[PDB]
Amino acid sequence: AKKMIPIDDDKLIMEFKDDATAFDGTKKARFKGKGWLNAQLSVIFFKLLEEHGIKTHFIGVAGGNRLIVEKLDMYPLEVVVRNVVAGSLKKRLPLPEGYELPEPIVELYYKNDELHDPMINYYHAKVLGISLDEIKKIEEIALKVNEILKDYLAKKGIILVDFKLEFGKDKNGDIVLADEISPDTCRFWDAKTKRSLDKDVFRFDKGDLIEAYKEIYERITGEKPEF
Amino acid sequence: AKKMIPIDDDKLIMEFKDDATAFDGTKKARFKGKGWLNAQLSVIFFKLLEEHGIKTHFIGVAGGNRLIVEKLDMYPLEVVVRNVVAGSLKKRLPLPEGYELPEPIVELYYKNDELHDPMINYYHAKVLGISLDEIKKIEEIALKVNEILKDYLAKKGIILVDFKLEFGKDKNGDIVLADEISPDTCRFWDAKTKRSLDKDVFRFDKGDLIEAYKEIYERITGEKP
Ligand SMILES: Nc1ncnc2c1ncn2[C@@H]1O[C@H](COP(=O)(O)OP(=O)(O)O)[C@@H](O)[C@H]1O
Ligand SMILES: Nc1ncnc2c1ncn2[C@@H]1O[C@H](COP(=O)(O)O)[C@@H](O)[C@H]1O
Ligand SMILES: Nc1ncnc2c1ncn2[C@@H]1O[C@H](COP(=O)(O)O)[C@@H](O)[C@H]1O
Ligand SMILES: Nc1ncnc2c1ncn2[C@@H]1O[C@H](COP(=O)(O)O)[C@@H](O)[C@H]1O
Repeated sequence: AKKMIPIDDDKLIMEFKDDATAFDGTKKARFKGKGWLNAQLSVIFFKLLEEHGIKTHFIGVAGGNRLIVEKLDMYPLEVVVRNVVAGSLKKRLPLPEGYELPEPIVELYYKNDELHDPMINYYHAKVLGISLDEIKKIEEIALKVNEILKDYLAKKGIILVDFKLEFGKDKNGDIVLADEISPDTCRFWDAKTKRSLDKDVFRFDKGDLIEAYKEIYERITGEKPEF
Repeated sequence: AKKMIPIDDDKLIMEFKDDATAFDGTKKARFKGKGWLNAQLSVIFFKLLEEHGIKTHFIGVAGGNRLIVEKLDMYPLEVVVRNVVAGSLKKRLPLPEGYELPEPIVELYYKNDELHDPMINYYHAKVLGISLDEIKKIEEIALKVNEILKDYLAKKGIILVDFKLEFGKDKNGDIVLADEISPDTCRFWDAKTKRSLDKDVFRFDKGDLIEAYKEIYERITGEKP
């Protein structure tokens, strides 16, 4: 759903596509305007985080669906933060869908398609060459990011249920937030109705995807989207 | 603005009054219903915090403006948490009123009327007989309390600008949140207009106090007082 176009040693173009994929590509569709929506939401979120002192890969915009981002040496991780029980957490804790967690939960996943992104702990992370000190910094940033996004969205009647982040190292060795932040990579629920406003609408045919993504955008910006 | 009526060794009654005082009692007024509103908001906040595992002195209600609280050995502190630049923080940081802080700020003040509650640090605290370990627990609780109150109020279009907390020790030596939590001890701004919905309305004659306090109550409860 993204194309990464290299510019040079320190920069690249992240291009968002209208393609939607789920269940290892066994389920596919195209949603006109999805890419535009995901790119724009990523811009909103990254700038918001930058305002709070979070270091992100975001440099600028190069078109409706194209972002310019700094090239990073990526950690082979998906860093998942969870505020409300949903998806795979139901397989892990004896709690129902929708349960509000007393504190946010951080899960680490080894980014590996062949092993289907298995969950790992700090010991596994060391074997994969990630020091405990780096892990602690990563989780700390992820939790800060969580609070900013959660609070921002909560004021707009949107529950940040959970989300995945990715991180990399820049030239100076600092840990930098990367990839995307969109309804493709977050679970967003309406505060009142608890309906999904994210990729789960596609994954489980719970409704109209472009409709859901437009809803997020309009609530955040105060404006209907024009792709 | 409160009367503390002792019951026995472990309990007391905190009575909220309609009296309002500012600038060392050089400015005084009475606001019909203020005490009731402060007592009720204190109940709402303490119960909210108790729900999240915060230990508080709140036991129960003994009338519209009377709370039953557990008696504590008080720390001689005001513990102030700040999310948004206002009041005395403007004298300390080169930042305008309304500036949103990247992270919450915790300030300690020594509770002493004659010295007009001066700001202190961890070294001064130790002299006043408060260990660094206690201080760290205090600030940790204060930051937890901040996050719950801020998030709760934000969903209701209210900015938690800053607020004062007080703490004491119970019989078992645990650190327990005490005093009150009300528009007398917090700065609350309307999210859209940024107008004060707290004691600043009285302090600086920015409007109608009872109006501002009723507004807070109605937004929280969904009911007119
Ligand atoms: N649970 C408690 N146990 C003992 N003292 C308390 C408790 N809660 C509050 N206090 C103290 O009771 C007093 C009530 O506040 P207030 O009437 O405004 O007094 P003051 O104006 O001197 O701060 C304060 O001195 C406060 O520190
Ligand atoms: N490979 C991935 N791509 C995009 N988002 C993901 C990925 N893995 C997990 N997430 C997000 O992380 C959260 C938790 O997913 P799950 O573990 O399936 O419950 C959800 O918001 C997902 O959208
Ligand atoms: N700043 C970055 N530098 C280098 N690689 C990145 C950066 N941000 C994201 N990526 C990777 O680019 C790929 C694009 O995601 P996908 O659309 O799943 O192919 C993923 O492998 C990401 O880990
Ligand atoms: N002695 C006090 N009595 C009541 N509230 C206070 C006191 N000191 C500080 N506060 C509260 O803590 C915050 C910071 O106050 P200041 O340092 O006066 O700007 C404000 O919300 C005040 O209402």
